[PDB]
Amino acid sequence: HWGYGKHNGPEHWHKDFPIAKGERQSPVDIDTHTAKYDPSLKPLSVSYDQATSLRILNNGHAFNVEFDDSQDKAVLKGGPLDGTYRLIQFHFHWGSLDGQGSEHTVDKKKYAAELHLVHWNTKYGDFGKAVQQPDGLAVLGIFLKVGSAKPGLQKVVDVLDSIKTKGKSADFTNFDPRGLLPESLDYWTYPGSLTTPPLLECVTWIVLKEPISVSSEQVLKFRKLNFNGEGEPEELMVDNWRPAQPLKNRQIKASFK
Ligand SMILES: CCCCCOc1ccc(S(N)(=O)=O)cc1
Ligand code: NA
Ligand code: NA
Ligand SMILES: [Zn+2]
Repeated sequence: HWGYGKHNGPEHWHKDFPIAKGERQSPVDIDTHTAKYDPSLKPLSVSYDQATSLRILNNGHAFNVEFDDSQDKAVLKGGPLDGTYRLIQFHFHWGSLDGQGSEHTVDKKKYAAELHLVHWNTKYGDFGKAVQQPDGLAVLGIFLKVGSAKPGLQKVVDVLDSIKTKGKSADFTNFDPRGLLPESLDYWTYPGSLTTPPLLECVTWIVLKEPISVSSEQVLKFRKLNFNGEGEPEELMVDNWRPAQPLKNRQIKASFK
């Protein structure tokens, strides 16, 4: 099965997922000087006040915080999007060291980690149908740098001990994802893909310019998770990021001048 090791990592994925070499793969490097300000881009509308988190799961690749997406509660609208996208889960990618971990890069800069808030287009009815469409998903990406602690992240950090290994989950209700945002909703946007297998080309990427700060202690706890299941040899869950992919025939557009 695919993973992030030398034997099964990003260089191998194309053998079982040939779209890995497709025309709109993610992540990409964001070249800030050539991303063009688009004054027709609308402000992002993030409506998370009614979000219903349910559970946190170590899936062997990251941890996912899952939401009740059986109704229009937490939704993303506006920005580059047409119509309404429902939040289904968030997760992170991070490094073994503070100098790497993000998937997107900014003028080749790697951040310590990257948060992905995953949403699906309600006009397709379910996430499974949305991932059969080129406009099925919208992922809001937020960079993490190491500095002061992020108070809204600490509830996540403090549950990780209970989901150390692949396949473990824990009840995780009443978590407010508004506590993970930065102040500004300035963003870059481009058409891309899932960054893990199956690498499907369904995503409108919306990457916020402003990183959130997290403390060294917070990200260190991410790095104590395990890729392996219980009873198996311990493999620290670190460096679960895909490198930047060729931009090909795409443009990145900035919401801000
Ligand atoms: C039909 C596949 C469902 C399982 C995979 O779902 C994903 C995978 C990657 C991302 S990401 N890193 O691009 O945000 C978001 C959702
Ligand atoms: Na451009
Ligand atoms: Na419901
Ligand atoms: Zn992701």
